[PDB]
Amino acid sequence: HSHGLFKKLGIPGPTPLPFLGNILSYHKGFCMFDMECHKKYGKVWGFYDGQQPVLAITDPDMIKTVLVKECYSVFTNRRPFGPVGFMKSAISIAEDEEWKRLRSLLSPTFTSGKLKEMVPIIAQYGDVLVRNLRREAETGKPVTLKDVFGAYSMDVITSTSFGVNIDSLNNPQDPFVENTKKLLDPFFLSITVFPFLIPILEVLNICVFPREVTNFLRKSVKRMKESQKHRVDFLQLMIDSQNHKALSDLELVAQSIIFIFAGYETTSSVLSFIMYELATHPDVQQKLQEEIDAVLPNKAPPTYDTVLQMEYLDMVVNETLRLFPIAMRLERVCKKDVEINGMFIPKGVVVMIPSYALHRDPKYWTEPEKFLPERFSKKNKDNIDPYIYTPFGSGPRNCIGMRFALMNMKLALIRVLQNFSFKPCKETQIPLKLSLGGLLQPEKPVVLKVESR
Amino acid sequence: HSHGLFKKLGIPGPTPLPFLGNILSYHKGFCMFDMECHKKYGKVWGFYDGQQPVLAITDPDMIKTVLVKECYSVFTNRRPFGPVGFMKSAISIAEDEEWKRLRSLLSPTFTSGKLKEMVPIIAQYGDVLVRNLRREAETGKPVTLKDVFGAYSMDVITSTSFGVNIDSLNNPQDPFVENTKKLLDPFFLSITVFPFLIPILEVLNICVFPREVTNFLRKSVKRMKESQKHRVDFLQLMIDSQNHKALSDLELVAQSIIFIFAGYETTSSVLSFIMYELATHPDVQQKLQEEIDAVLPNKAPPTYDTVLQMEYLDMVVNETLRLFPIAMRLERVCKKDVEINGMFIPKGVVVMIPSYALHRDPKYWTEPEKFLPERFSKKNKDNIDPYIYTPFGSGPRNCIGMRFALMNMKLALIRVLQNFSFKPCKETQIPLKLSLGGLLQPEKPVVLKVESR
Ligand SMILES: C[C@]12CC[C@H]3[C@@H]([C@H](C/C=C\C[C@@H]4CC5=CC(=O)CC[C@]5(C)[C@H]5CC[C@]6(C)[C@@H](O)CC[C@H]6[C@H]45)CC4=CC(=O)CC[C@@]43C)[C@@H]1CC[C@@H]2O
Ligand SMILES: C[C@]12CC[C@H]3[C@@H]([C@H](C/C=C\C[C@@H]4CC5=CC(=O)CC[C@]5(C)[C@H]5CC[C@]6(C)[C@@H](O)CC[C@H]6[C@H]45)CC4=CC(=O)CC[C@@]43C)[C@@H]1CC[C@@H]2O
Ligand code: HEM
Ligand code: HEM
Repeated sequence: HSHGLFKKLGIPGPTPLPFLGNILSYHKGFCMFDMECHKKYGKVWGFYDGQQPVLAITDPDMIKTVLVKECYSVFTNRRPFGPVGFMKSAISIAEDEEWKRLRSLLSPTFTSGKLKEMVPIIAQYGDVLVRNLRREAETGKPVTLKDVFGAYSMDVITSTSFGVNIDSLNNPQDPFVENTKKLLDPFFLSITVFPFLIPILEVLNICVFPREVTNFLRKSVKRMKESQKHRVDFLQLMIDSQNHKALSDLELVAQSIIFIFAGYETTSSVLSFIMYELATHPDVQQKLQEEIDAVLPNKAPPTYDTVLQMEYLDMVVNETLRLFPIAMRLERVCKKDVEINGMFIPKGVVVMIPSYALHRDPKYWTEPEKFLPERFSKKNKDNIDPYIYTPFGSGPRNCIGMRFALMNMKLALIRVLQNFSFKPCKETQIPLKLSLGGLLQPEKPVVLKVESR
Repeated sequence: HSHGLFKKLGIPGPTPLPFLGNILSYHKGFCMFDMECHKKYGKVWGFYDGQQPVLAITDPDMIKTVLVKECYSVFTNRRPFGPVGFMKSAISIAEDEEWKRLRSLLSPTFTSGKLKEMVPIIAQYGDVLVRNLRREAETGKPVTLKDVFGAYSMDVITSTSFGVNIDSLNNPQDPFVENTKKLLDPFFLSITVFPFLIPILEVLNICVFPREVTNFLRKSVKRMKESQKHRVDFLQLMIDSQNHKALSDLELVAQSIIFIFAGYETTSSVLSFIMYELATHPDVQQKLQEEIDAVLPNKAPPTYDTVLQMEYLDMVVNETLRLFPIAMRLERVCKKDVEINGMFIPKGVVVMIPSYALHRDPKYWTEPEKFLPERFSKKNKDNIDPYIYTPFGSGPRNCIGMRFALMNMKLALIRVLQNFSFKPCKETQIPLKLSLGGLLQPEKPVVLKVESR
């Protein structure tokens, strides 16, 4: 019973209940609990996720030492997570010399050279979504964004794997779309109060990934493994290293699964938050629709170079990620006893960075609740501390697919705004009350109208 | 998660926390939590010991139906308790047709005829304690009551087994006194919030009775089993039925162990509460010392008949048990769906009777906090509801050794008050603040002076 660790180091925090800790404070979500703890205890505080002590830091120098400086030596892995089954070899779940091995073997797959060659591949499903998006513009019915974007994000992330060319929104039955789309609840709440039951669930072969499909995705990838014109994509640029070194056949499959759990919901959710802001702020939607027509006249198809050229588009993507950081938190496990930026961090304490709260702190942001894309203009690019705004993390273990996610979301935003306009509807929850659950989602699916240009 | 069972039946109670329930309210002990719930919700209320719902009843008709009337059909066993190892065959822990079997096979061992023949046996250790009690009367030092009474209660309960004749207070080293005297804490608090971990502890052969001595007490009883003048005692009157019917060799050993865990601390603790009241109320000690000298002149040795003759002695024993009911609670497990005295009791709910709170309810008792032995005079014997004052329980599953415990405690009180007087000391906690733990004990051991007559 080590619930007195934060009163021992003189670090303030809410009163933890026995065994439970401060998990009852999650009744308002992580975000509201992070904002209240920030406006109460200040720069550094602590709490307990059961018996797990979590130290929160908000100083830019302290965040840099944890994320960048002493990352390899001290803060290398995130908090343990189980049960995983055979999926502990995933890079986002791997630890130590297995992770840095996997990090290097998968780093060249996210190179701008490899990314410029993926432009014609993922540009073939933007017009696919436009065809499916025109279906509901003439119907006159409001459109759920997570369903149209989810199909596009699926057809993009699958074509970058090997890949497969499906029309997910028009084909909701092939044995590869529904098989995949199975991607603070009664289960995850118990494994935090009872982390000692995790080794039990592993010997029972129970996993958070239902292994009714993973073994399919094993021998469907083993079928698509080996059994001209084979070009840039994830599985190919991972199979070249298949023939510290080499990637097991099962390890490479785990990295293919983690990329789908990586790109699918994260791309579609952020795209949903972007179209909500463009609807609730039609002035931003018009100024963006004019920079697209300027860089790309005549509804020209976008290229790799023309996307980096649009600056007001990157300002819209960055300002939406500030209001809706889908990561919410950034966590690192303290390996040994260190003293960073003044204070001493004991061994085994999870260091957490409240990304959602810092993105709405009035000390760094003017009108925090407002959606002001001008916050990221070249006139204002420098008034932003890089260690306060981290929607993709920072340091050696940041988002490995940041350049892919930004290019994939922007390419969809361009060809969608080239043909469609967005004016809010009645069912539109305004202001959008965020999901009080355990992941940054809309409480009710973002349902908006869709019109044609 | 069935924490909404009491709001479902319209039964009031404190708000239960998830998984924990109302166990945090035990921070003031069971008694203070029972008194507060009685003066708040009234006749019937409920709470949760983790996921276990507990319905408390206080109506005399409702208590009679649970304890007496529908006892065999519905309320037969107490709440499950583990881990026990081989000790689940104990009568206090046995259930159903195994208990009623064990209840009948052990009932004749507590017969008044068998009890009158135990008078000369246990009267040989009263003078043993007087010899050891005189040692500290001349020393001039205060005496801890639980140590002198504990040795007497040990020398009595062991001589009634087979038995063994030791001088426990003067011989604290023989391989039978210290071997036995091993008789809301970090362990029991966890098995109430985690009752699902009890089957785990059983397959590991872990037991609440440390089996470093139980197997000794197995083959030390197996040694004393079979390997003229053999007369009335527990093991002999249980070995006659050894040669539904018959008592396994291991079952009979379990009943011998449960009797030591039955008589030892219960007899010594109540005897400690009695001498505290006689000290804090010297007027009661004088009137009792005069009835003993009247029934037993010349310091005559007590007999079976002369103990039942002393009425003011039984009034002192009964009034002390009211202020200090060592059982505190009486619990029964509901077997099926029944509707007793109006309300419907669902299957699986533990029915609890707050014995401590009812013994201090001003609705039945005048000056509840006062020690008034005249409450049990023949002039006042009838103003007491028999289902409100139950220090030995009531019904088919009440205290099987009530007649033995009353006779054993009174015989000690007689020959002690015949030779010694008691005047309180400085270290004497006045008023005696009861132990806030998980069993009715003194917070600090009752340390009083001892003088000779
Ligand atoms: C950006 C990212 C999604 C968000 C992830 C981030 C990466 C994930 C960390 C552990 C993986 C665990 C298994 C997993 C695999 C997947 O691939 C789908 C999502 C899940 C199920 C995770 C979902 C959140 C869980 C349940 C946490 O509560 C503890 C355990 C986490 C799950 C680091 C992380 C740490 C945080 O603390 C906030 C959320 C983020 C930022 C993902 C890497 C690519 C993916 O796009
Ligand atoms: C009067 C009695 C002592 C008091 C007992 C009563 C009889 C015991 C019930 C279950 C036995 C469990 C194993 C046990 C064996 C022993 O023999 C020593 C004490 C222990 C360790 C018990 C101690 C209290 C425990 C830990 C409870 O918290 C749940 C589990 C109980 C233990 C019924 C009971 C029910 C109550 O709810 C209040 C207390 C009482 C009245 C005893 C029968 C003889 C003995 O003299
Ligand atoms: C809007 C889209 C995305 C956002 C906002 C995002 C953000 C993040 C963040 C905040 C982290 C954690 C950084 C840290 O802990 O310091 C992360 C890690 C990671 N991301 Fe993303 N991501 C996105 C899309 C993607 C995509 C498209 C992929 C893969 C195709 C991907 C794969 C990963 C992986 C594998 C990790 C873990 C890397 C490691 O642990 O070494 N993410 N991402
Ligand atoms: C001051 C002394 C004692 C008191 C106040 C006392 C009180 C009690 C109480 C209240 C119960 C539970 C009744 C119920 O649940 O309805 C009980 C049960 C029991 N007592 Fe005692 N007791 C005492 C001494 C003894 C002694 C000396 C023995 C044995 C030698 C003993 C053996 C038992 C057993 C075996 C049970 C359980 C019976 C069953 O479950 O069927 N007790 N007692």
